[PDB]
Amino acid sequence: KVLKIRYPDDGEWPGAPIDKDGDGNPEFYIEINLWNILNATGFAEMTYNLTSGVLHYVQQLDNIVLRDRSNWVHGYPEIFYGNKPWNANYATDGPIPLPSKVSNLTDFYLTISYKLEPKNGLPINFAIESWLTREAWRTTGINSDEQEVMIWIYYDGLQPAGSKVKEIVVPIIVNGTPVNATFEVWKANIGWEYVAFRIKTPIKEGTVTIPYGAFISVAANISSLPNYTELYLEDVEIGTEFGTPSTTSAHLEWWITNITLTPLDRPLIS
Ligand SMILES: [Ca+2]
Ligand SMILES: [Ca+2]
Repeated sequence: KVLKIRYPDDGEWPGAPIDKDGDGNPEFYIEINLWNILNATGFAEMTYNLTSGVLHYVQQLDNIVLRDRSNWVHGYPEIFYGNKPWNANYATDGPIPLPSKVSNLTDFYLTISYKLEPKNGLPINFAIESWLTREAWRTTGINSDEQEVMIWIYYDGLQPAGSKVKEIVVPIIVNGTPVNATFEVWKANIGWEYVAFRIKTPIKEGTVTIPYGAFISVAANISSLPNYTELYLEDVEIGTEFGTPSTTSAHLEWWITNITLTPLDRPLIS
């Protein structure tokens, strides 16, 4: 048994739950999410092997035209845990109770094993993203007084939105080795507040572990938003943004072979 979703054959917005114990509460949810592609030729397909646990993405898209060039990237094919606030999809069968208020959450490690193969110079990142919203069970998008936080652990040729704030150093684990890694902190106004942490030494494949609160505490600390502790950390999404307006061909393959969220006995926001 292999779960398969495919653009364009399954429609504009292919996606599916991953629900191992068939309890109607998925452990994860996957989406091809070509959200700024207006038209393209070719296909993108994601499969999830229900026995090996391997998620594999193959994308061969050409003649790409974007919905809105100012939104810059083409899409973000991804797997996520929690409530994704832009639609009715969710996955909450896991150890971290997302969505919950930031002020109520425990810290946790996020560990991902993956391997990226962008082709032909394609601008891409591998980025973890969370939305922070005033409503826990939002399904209709994001307002100007809410936040998006991204953590980029790989990039080539893509830059985050907005402007550079500072650099921080965060203890992470890369392929089993503790490393004090430097991230650039970027902050933008793009319809809501955006904060991205772009690592300075990108990791194209392997197993990387981050302490999630190191990043959410900085995003809180630098926010312009009012009543930040009212916000719900909705989800943790993991995927690859790819393309810029210079890109008309985007061929990419990747694999994610494990995602683990590990609770810690300390608050999320330090
Ligand atoms: Ca389930
Ligand atoms: Ca949702």
